[PDB]
Amino acid sequence: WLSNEATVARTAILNNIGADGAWVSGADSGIVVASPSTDNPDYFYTWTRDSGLVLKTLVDLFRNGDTSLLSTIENYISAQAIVQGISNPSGDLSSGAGLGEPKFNVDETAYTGSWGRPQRDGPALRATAMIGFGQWLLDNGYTSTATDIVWPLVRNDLSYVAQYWNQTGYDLWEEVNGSSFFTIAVQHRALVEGSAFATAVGSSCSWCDSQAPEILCYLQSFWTGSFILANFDSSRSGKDANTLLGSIHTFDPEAACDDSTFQPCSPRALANHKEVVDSFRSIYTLNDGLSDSEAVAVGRYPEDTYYNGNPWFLCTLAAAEQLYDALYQWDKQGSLEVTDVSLDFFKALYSDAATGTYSSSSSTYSSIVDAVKTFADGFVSIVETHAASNGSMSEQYDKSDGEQLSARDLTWSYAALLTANNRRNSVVPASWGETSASSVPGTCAATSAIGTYSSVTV
Ligand SMILES: *[C@@H]1O[C@H](CO)[C@@H](O[C@@H]2O[C@H](CO)[C@@H](O[C@@H]3O[C@H](CO[C@H]4O[C@H](CO)[C@@H](O)[C@H](O[C@H]5O[C@H](CO)[C@@H](O)[C@H](O)[C@@H]5O)[C@@H]4O)[C@@H](O)[C@H](O[C@H]4O[C@H](CO)[C@@H](O)[C@H](O)[C@@H]4O[C@H]4O[C@H](CO)[C@@H](O)[C@H](O)[C@@H]4O[C@H]4O[C@H](CO)[C@@H](O)[C@H](O)[C@@H]4O)[C@@H]3O)[C@H](O)[C@H]2NC(C)=O)[C@H](O)[C@H]1NC(C)=O
Ligand SMILES: *[C@@H]1O[C@H](CO)[C@@H](O[C@@H]2O[C@H](CO)[C@@H](O[C@@H]3O[C@H](CO)[C@@H](O)[C@H](O[C@H]4O[C@H](CO)[C@@H](O)[C@H](O)[C@@H]4O)[C@@H]3O)[C@H](O)[C@H]2NC(C)=O)[C@H](O)[C@H]1NC(C)=O
Ligand SMILES: *[C@H]1O[C@H](CO)[C@@H](O)[C@H](O)[C@@H]1O
Ligand SMILES: *[C@H]1O[C@H](CO)[C@@H](O)[C@H](O)[C@@H]1O
Ligand SMILES: *[C@H]1O[C@H](CO)[C@@H](O)[C@H](O)[C@@H]1O
Ligand SMILES: *[C@H]1O[C@H](CO)[C@@H](O)[C@H](O)[C@@H]1O
Ligand SMILES: *[C@H]1O[C@H](CO)[C@@H](O)[C@H](O)[C@@H]1O
Ligand SMILES: *[C@H]1O[C@H](CO)[C@@H](O)[C@H](O)[C@@H]1O
Ligand SMILES: *[C@H]1O[C@H](CO)[C@@H](O)[C@H](O)[C@@H]1O
Repeated sequence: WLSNEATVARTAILNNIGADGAWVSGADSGIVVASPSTDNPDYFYTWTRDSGLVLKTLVDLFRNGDTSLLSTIENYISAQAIVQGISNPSGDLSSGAGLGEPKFNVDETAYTGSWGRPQRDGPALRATAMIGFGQWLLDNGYTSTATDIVWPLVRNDLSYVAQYWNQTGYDLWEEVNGSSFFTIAVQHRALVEGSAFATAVGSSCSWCDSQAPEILCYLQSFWTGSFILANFDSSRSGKDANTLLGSIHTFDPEAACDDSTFQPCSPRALANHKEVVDSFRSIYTLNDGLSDSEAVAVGRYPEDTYYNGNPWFLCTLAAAEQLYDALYQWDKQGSLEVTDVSLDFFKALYSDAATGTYSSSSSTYSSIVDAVKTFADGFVSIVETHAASNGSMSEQYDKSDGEQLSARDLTWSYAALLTANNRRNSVVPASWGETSASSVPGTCAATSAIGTYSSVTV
């Protein structure tokens, strides 16, 4: 099913991208629409986050050999030159504040209604998407495109992150004003790979270099001692697919099981995995009768009331993806570790789990990775059960009966499927430099640095 579903996923995404995507007539060239739904709910807009996550996926597929995605990527780049310059209710380009705008109309005009703005993850995610393509351009002799177009676009977004990271905004769910794990994690990543891109184009990013370790320093605060807190400050539990998404979208296939960057196989992210997934076990009738060793439908956070509070396709896929990422890392390392922090995670899947280090050649490793693989597959199977017979995936599936609800054909659901399927196949993205960006400063500073903002014309 995964193979055929991935086929539908690629084409479905393109159907949601302007100008010629079949489901989104009216959308400009290179504009990713979140869903073709214009009513109940109205998702016929372009979000900087959704577009950036979708484009990262496309760039990764393109770089792995899917070369026909070229014009789609190029079109996105062109669109973003325009989008960055749209004065909007978050602000303008000159001050940088405009880059924090969550969403835009599909014809590249400001969305003027009230909204949970700014959302500071956007510029980080766009930079991350663009950098990947900048890397490819350099590798294939397109130096002028990488240096004159991609870099200046990236430079605006890196400047935004360095200047504004230490300010409150809304989370990825657009609901909680504060400071959010997912946002901080992806911002840290963006500054690190952004600095390396700057060097590669014969430039520099001094604001990237000074701010990255401070963002990482702050990121440590999200560890509660048993899971990763989603937001400061909230009276929710803080258990949130937010933190699964933070881990998988900052996964570096070169990384060890680093707690400081909450890598998928780190004891912190594994402990968090169990806490987040477990929060959905009792609250959905869809999960009735399943035991703690079995996968379940996963929503956003247990307190969610959006459409009554339901499982989400992308959140269930994130639970699978972190595990596939852990499997890849454990295999690359040639070992797996059970710690006091991660013991409960392991014990639920393998009853005889005990603290220690088990070699890939070893017997214990085999039993654990087998259980982990089956568990991860369990999440994908639930997704497969609730996708339409033609492969369509909405935003949500029903907490009681698994019927699809909210926005139909959610682009981000398709991207999540493609990434989850890839990691299951041991297909991993380019490294982002985590191996020399996991050192936490002794003392954290509430600070910023100033870059440069300049309008790009393509
Ligand atoms: C697998 O099979 C699936 C089943 O067939 C299939 O899903 C279907 O896909 C088609 C598209 O080919 C959808 O058709 C659209 O239906 C719109 C109205 O849908 C409502 O009513 C339906 C009938 O009762 C319901 O089924 C439907 O429920 C679904 O959606 C809910 C909300 O998201 C969701 O909660 C449900 O679970 C369920 O999924 C829903 O309630 C209809 O409005 C729309 O017409 C537009 O688009 C046509 C072309 O796509 C144009 O011909 C037409 O003129 C309309 O165009 C306007 O809107 C477009 C964007 O959507 C723009 O591009 C156009 O330019 C134009 O925009 C103007 O107008 C806008 C306001 O109207 C305005 O905002 C703009 O500014 C501009 O002025 C279309 O016919 C169908 O709904 C899907 N059915 C289901 C069950 O989901 C799926 O695609 C298949 N999957 C694969 C992988 O192949
Ligand atoms: C801008 O950057 C600064 C510097 O990084 C950053 O300051 C830090 O904020 C965090 C989060 O508020 C602080 O950590 C807190 O410390 C207080 C006081 O001791 C604790 O009560 C808090 O406990 C909560 O979180 C714990 C997990 O860390 C949970 O276990 C617990 O139950 C509570 O939920 C919390 O640890 C940190 O001390 C400061 N550091 C400094 C140097 O001030 C600031 O938040 C950033 N602001 C924005 C908007 O980005
Ligand atoms: C993460 O990165 C730091 C340096 O920033 C290393 O010292 C650490 O071992 C890990 O690779
Ligand atoms: C690892 O590196 C960071 C800076 O990247 C330092 O703050 C830390 O003290 C250690 O040298
Ligand atoms: C925040 O604080 C740091 C010092 O830790 C400065 O480098 C920066 O300019 C800002 O004032
Ligand atoms: C970000 O904020 C710091 C204060 O910590 C300033 O020094 C800096 O100029 C930038 O505005
Ligand atoms: C800042 O940089 C941009 C992108 O290169 C230019 O278009 C602008 O004129 C300014 O120099
Ligand atoms: C940079 O910003 C300017 C001013 O909004 C635009 O004219 C340009 O197209 C780019 O977006
Ligand atoms: C790119 O260059 C054009 C000039 O053609 C400017 O108008 C725009 O603001 C952007 O800097």
